[PDB]
Amino acid sequence: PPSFDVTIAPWLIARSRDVLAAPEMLGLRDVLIRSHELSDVEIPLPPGAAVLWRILALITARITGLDQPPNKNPKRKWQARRSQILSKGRLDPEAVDAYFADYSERFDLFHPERPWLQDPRLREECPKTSGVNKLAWGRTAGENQVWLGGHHHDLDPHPLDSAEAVWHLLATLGYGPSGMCTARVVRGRSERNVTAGPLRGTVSYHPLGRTLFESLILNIPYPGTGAADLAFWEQPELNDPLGLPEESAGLAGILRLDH
RNA sequence: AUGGACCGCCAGUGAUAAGUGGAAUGCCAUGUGGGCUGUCGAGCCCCACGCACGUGGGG
Repeated sequence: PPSFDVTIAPWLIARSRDVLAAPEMLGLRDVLIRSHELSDVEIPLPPGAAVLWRILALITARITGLDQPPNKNPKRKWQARRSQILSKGRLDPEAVDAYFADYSERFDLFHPERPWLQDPRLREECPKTSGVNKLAWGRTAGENQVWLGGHHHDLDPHPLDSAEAVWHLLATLGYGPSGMCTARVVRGRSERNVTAGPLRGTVSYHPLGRTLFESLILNIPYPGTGAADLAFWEQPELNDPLGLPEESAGLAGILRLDH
């Protein structure tokens, strides 16, 4: 069976502190563990990186951010723990595996159920596949002309590398076109219309440092005190199309990652 | 065979109609161009003649 894991499979290009020659691609778990070692991890698509730094800020960061500044001058104490871990200069791998451990079997995007940032049921109710060309950026869609980025005629399209596929999926989850995508029925409801992505047409500002760990630490908005939150992949069960997108005072609702 | 290769910004259009630059006005007043002065022997060749002093013909 096909399987890919963000934690173990290599997709994230990584640059080391030394030499600055031959960046190697690594998984998400490895980057997390070897963070002080690497200066940065890079994605060729700025949309892909714009959502990427958002999700990476919810993993390493969440564990370090703690999701809980109650009493004690909240802002002051989070900045105190912040100074404490910033002083350590690194994250203990055992707390990473523990986080990964909670949902270790839930990451491999190609999951039959619970695929990464995806809806698995979707396959059954949509008659026409959008196609890779409609998903991937710089790639021509059905109505798009054949002039740029290699010519894709939408007949025998060359498949995206799985690592490549991951970058695109993440971008479309951030930036995404609005109106007239392919309709899927849900108990009688068919509406090809689609609204735009949450950050669409914007510049995301991520502070950097000398090493990875620094940036990841300095990348988390301070979560105000509020309801405990979780991510789309931290959701216990699927949302369903109908109904209200519930609010989320937690930072996962402030990383625009609740839904 | 280079964020490249292939690749039109493009189809249309009066700036028009009207109009004295016009009225007046001396560049005026003065001045030698002067002295000197007669127009009176190489020249390259051919030929003819010669009293070899020199004559003439032709180019």
